[PDB]
Amino acid sequence: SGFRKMAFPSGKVEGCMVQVTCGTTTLNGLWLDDVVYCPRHVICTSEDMLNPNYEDLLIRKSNHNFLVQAGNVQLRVIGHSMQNCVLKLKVDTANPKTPKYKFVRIQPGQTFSVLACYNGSPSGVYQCAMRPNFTIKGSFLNGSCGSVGFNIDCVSFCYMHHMELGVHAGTDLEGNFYGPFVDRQTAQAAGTDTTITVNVLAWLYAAVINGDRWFLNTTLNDFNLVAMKYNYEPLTQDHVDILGPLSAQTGIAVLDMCASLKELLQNGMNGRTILGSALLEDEFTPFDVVRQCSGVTF
Amino acid sequence: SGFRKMAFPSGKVEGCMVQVTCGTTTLNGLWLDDVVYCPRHVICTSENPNYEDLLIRKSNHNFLVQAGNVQLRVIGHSMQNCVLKLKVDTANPKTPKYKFVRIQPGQTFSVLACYNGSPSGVYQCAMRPNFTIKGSFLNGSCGSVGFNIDDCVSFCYMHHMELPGVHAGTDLEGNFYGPFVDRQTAQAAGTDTTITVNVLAWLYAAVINGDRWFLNTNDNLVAMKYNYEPLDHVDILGPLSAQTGIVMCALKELLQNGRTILGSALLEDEFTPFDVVRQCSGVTF
Ligand SMILES: *C(=O)c1ncc(Br)cc1OCc1cc(Br)ccc1Cl
Ligand SMILES: *C(=O)c1ncc(Br)cc1OCc1cc(Br)ccc1Cl
Repeated sequence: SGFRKMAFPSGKVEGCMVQVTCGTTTLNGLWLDDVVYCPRHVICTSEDMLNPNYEDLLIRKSNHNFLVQAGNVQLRVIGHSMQNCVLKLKVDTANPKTPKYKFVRIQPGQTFSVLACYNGSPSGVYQCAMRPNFTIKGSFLNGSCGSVGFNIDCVSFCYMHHMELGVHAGTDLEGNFYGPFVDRQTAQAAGTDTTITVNVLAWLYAAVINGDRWFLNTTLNDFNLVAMKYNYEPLTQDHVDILGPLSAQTGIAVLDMCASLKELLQNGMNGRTILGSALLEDEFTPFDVVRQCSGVTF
Repeated sequence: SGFRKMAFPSGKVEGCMVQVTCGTTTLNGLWLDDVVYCPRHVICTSENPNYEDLLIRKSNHNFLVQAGNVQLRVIGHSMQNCVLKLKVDTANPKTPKYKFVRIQPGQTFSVLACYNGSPSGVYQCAMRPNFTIKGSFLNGSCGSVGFNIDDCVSFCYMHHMELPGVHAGTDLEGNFYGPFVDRQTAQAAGTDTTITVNVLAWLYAAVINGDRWFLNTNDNLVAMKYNYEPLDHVDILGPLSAQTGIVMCALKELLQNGRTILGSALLEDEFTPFDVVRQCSGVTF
């Protein structure tokens, strides 16, 4: 019973979070095996961030300029290299707490948990979606850079935080930004954002599963005309296929739930609520809904 | 910036979760030092328990405790209120510094939702004024715990039962929160009001993050009509008043008139003043 925005348990990620200092600049880094990953802007001074020349700033750095602490212990750095927008510090000890892990680039509309960190120490954990425009609506203060996002006994790291634009932007663990962003203190346009349609649909399924059925009353090509109108992502057959399991478990056909949603979009909610929300929620994937509704564990 | 319902990091609790089996009943237990804690209804079959009689028919070896692959050896069992305490022959080497704490209504904690001794997820809950919680709890989640962290984990909640709707449980001494008992009967939770001091803390969080529009001066008279907990609550809200230069209750206009605040089309009451400050200033653990 109940339905909650639920983060993954964070223990395996917590044992990977270290502090990285370079100059006055300090942020979080991710220690897996003998490599520490962090945003390359750890090397920028106050004046550098407006237009940093990362190649030329890194040239002025030596291994011993990088202070890496994993708790009270200090790691010694035996090599440094830049891969796109992430710095990779080789250190002489492999992390004993390294989990089984992969590095993944998620697709827009996919969700992950963020372990917000400061000075290499965890502060909290929360579930996020990658917006269609490759920003994320998170909770990130000064110093949170290098906090990571992930999905789970194997941790798939998908996101490292790099900058607050009120929305947030960063990279995969190969240092490639999500979206058009660059790592410089400039104004940068995020796209026109849209609602993640397949996720709203999944969340309506969760609603029906938990007893909220008041909204239950089209064609794919026709629903998409409505979706386009309300700045919703178009629905593809791939999305319909991924909604399969929930359609079977609940016994409502996906194009039927789509007619329900069209009505919600064209008519609003009349001050009613769905799963305790007065807006349509789009930060649950069809996997998340299934995960939670069936209690899968890690 | 930004503002999210944030759960505490769960690692220190994950190392404490175990599977407890009695008969053909399995749920979650909490292994700290040489003691495993779980709901005493682990000893109940499917067929109004007399727990003392049921426990009397149970011996130490009828309780199977697993920590991952390791199986612990029970060497003692007492019942304190509604918790079973199984003394095991092994202290948990992953026991964190910890306290047992009984929270007050309107306070918040993190739930590490678990099935068969294994972590499913973590989320932030508020103890509702009527001593239920609105969580996400399936059959099997019993024994999952609620907690706050300060290197010290304060356990405040053990899950005992899904009501028709919401959730109920105990403190780690086995005393239920609220008027509930560990029996499968219809049990009423009283009317549940809104946590006024929490909604105010959330409005400060909103102002800190730039949501300004809702700013427009006993007159509690309105709170009573809209079923809000009566507004000492000012003293707790002090530091937010000092940070923003704003005690705001004139929320009155919100209640009577009804756009979004911090991305919600509802007034939110599951952030305590402490939560807002922790989050808006980067408290770590
Ligand atoms: C970002 O989270 C962050 N935290 C701490 C510190 Br010392 C710096 C930092 O980044 C600042 C930043 C990065 C970028 Br790519 C663009 C603008 C800014 Cl202000
Ligand atoms: C509750 O979360 C739970 N999970 C798994 C199992 Br095997 C049993 C269980 O409790 C069932 C229960 C407890 C109570 Br105090 C009242 C009614 C019910 Cl159904």
